Formats: sequence, C-alpha cells, structure tokens
Amino acid sequence: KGEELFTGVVPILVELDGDVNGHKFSVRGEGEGDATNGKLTLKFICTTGKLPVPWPTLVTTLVLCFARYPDHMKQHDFFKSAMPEGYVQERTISFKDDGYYKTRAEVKFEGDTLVNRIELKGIDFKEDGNILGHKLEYNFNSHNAYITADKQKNGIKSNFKIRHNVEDGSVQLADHYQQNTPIGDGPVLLPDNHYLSTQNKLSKDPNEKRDHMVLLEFVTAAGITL
Repeated sequence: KGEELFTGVVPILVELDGDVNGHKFSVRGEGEGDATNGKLTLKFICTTGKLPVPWPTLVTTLVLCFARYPDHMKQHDFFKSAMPEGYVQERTISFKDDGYYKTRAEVKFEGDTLVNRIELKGIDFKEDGNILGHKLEYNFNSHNAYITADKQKNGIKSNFKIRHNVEDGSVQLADHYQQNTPIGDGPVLLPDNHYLSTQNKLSKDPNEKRDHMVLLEFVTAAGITL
C-alpha cells in the first residue's frame, strides 16, 4: 500500500509557478516530511526576485500525504493510498474583499522524493490591498480542515477558511474550496468525514538574502474515535 512509503522521513521538493494579476513568479521549496509525527520542515525561496504576494497566502498551496493518521483512522487516509502515483489537488482560494487564486497541483513520488508541483493563477487583486500591498502578519494560525469523500470523482473534497491577520488588527479571510483526485487507476481509500489539524511556525534563515520562508508544520488527522 501507499502508506508503506511513509514509515520514515521522506525528502520533499515543491515547485510553484505563479501568475498573480500578470506578475510572474516562481517558488522552490526543499525539505522533508515525516508522517509518523506529522512533521514538515521546508525552506522556500522565491527564485524570481521578491515574492509579489505574501508568503502566508501560499502556505496551504505549498502535501497532505504527510498528515499523521492515528492507527484507528488508517482506513481513511486517501492521500497515502493514492501513492506513489499520486493525486491532483485543485483549489480556488477567495480572499474576502480582494482577488482569488486558482491552483492546480500534482503530488506524487518522483524517485524517492515526494514532489508537489503547482501552477497558480491569481486575478482581480486590488491595488494597495492586503495581498499586493503585503499587509499581512508573517505568521499562520492553527487550523482545522474538514475532509469529505467525493465518490462521484473517486476522491475527496474540503472547504475551509484561513484567517490571515492583517497588521492593522483586522483579519483577511481566505475561503478555500479543494478537490483531490487520484492520478493512477488503482484502488484508493475513500474516507469517512474527519478533519486535519495543523500547527505552523514561519521563520527566516538569517543567512539567506533571497526572499524566502522557513516553514515548520505539524498535521494530525482527527475526528474519528474508537
């Protein structure tokens, strides 16, 4: 089974190419994940100069196969079951009173490395808004994302709202609609309703001159009990 690929720490590569209001940019992330504790450690660099949107707005776009599913929940782990062939993850992310992202990603093994490759399009972002104006706190709140089976597409869906703190004390909501489908034609696990619970730390590498984000995340599945 795909879960067998996640017994220990696995290297991760993330490649995002973006187009937000016509601003073209790229991000490359490298690090590793361990589904045994749900821990991700990654460093992301903007390889095209300054990132023209705020780093925190890309966290959800930038590998749910690394979530820690408790033993009694293993039968509900769609994400690992799709491996190694992987899955497509698509989202629309709507920023309240501002623009929206559309993302298409493939998450799959390329050799021994788990790769998340994303094409992101942003439109209708506002001049001097929180996104293009970089007015968001460099942080990311703990958060629960509810997962549901989507039998008609042999995959899963999720809808959740991220609260991005704005530096004037307001909040910038980002409403995510997500759908995942397997890349391969083998059997996958279609889950009962549950959620993924996240804890994140965003920091900086003091020796890195490029625009970048160091990310530490824990992701734990919950909501189904004994």
